Amino acid sequence: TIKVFTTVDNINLHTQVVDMSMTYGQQFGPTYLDGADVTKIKPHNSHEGKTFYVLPNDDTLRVEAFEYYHTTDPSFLGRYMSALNHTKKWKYPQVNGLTSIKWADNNCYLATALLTLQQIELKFNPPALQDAYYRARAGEAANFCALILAYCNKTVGELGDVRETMSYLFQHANLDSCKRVLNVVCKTCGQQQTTLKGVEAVMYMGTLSYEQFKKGVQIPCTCGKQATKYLVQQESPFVMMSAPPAQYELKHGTFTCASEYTGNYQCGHYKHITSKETLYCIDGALLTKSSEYKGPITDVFYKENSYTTTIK
Ligand SMILES: COCn1cc(-c2cc(-c3cnn(C(F)F)c3)cc([C@@H](C)NC(=O)c3cc(OCCN(C)C)ccc3C)c2)cn1
Ligand SMILES: [Cl-]
Ligand SMILES: [Cl-]
Ligand SMILES: [Cl-]
Ligand SMILES: [Cl-]
Ligand SMILES: [Zn+2]
Ligand SMILES: [Zn+2]
Ligand SMILES: [Zn+2]
Ligand SMILES: [Zn+2]
Ligand SMILES: [Zn+2]
Repeated sequence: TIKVFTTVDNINLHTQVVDMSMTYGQQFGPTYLDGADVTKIKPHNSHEGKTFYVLPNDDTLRVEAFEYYHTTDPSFLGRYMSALNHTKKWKYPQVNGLTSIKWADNNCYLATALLTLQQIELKFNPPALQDAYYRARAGEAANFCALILAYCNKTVGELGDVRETMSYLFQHANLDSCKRVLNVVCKTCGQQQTTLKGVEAVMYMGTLSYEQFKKGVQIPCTCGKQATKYLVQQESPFVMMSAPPAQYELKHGTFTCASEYTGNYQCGHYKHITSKETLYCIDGALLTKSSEYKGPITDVFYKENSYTTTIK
């Protein structure tokens, strides 16, 4: 008989006694240790006082699991530990003061998302996400990347889209204060004003230029004719302008960071462009400096606080 620790959040810990003759699965159910599944493994002398992750089997563990991860999905813990076993072996080099990822298992889109998150203001609602967010900013980004995969229902090696990944993450962050007021003007129907909140207030698909969104874009109307949609007010710490990959010029100082995508749809590669004192390009562990940039951009991130249009 050996005393061990079981947990669902590595915060609230529970002291259980274990027996050598029975595997961990017979006594606790699905059980993990640093990514390894010890469900089929019998306890060893080394497995003493160590902390084990277990699937929630009682109400205390079920409540603690939601308090930390904000999900009751029974597959979350398994999909999380399955990704963690990969992300712990990845390399996270410091590139231009930012934490990146050495390329492995098509993680280009994860590295681009991780680099973007270090440059925009965001507060995650699940304590698991926020804690790993902080640890990732310090350099230990293995747990954070595994959580991103779990929350996005993506597996290691699967090909991912940065805009879709950011969208999933935004829905797990506090964006209630974020407001976007738009106005569409039709020559026949008239003018109509709509107010967006939360994730819809920080993302737009159609154009890469925040300026063009302020000038107005052509959107078809209910009557069938092309109308003009322009930004009236914007109260958010940032905005994300997305468009299908097209050739675009990035000017130093006019944007925070951007996503470059080359290759065929769903099978291609992602690079990260950020606007420090000069334009930097981060391709995983690689770094190149240039004063100008023209290439296939699909996401552009801009800083914002409060904006009210001057058009009437
Ligand atoms: C030779 O071809 C070149 N080509 C490339 C493109 C192109 C067009 C768009 C786009 C998005 N929106 N639009 C719009 F039409 F709406 C279009 C987006 C991309 C890039 C960013 N993302 C992916 O390619 C991608 C998508 C993924 O999942 C999508 C499925 N979702 C679960 C729904 C998963 C992984 C990756 C890498 C590329 C078009 N032509
Ligand atoms: Cl929730
Ligand atoms: Cl949430
Ligand atoms: Cl900006
Ligand atoms: Cl398409
Ligand atoms: Zn939540
Ligand atoms: Zn691996
Ligand atoms: Zn791997
Ligand atoms: Zn109309
Ligand atoms: Zn790649």
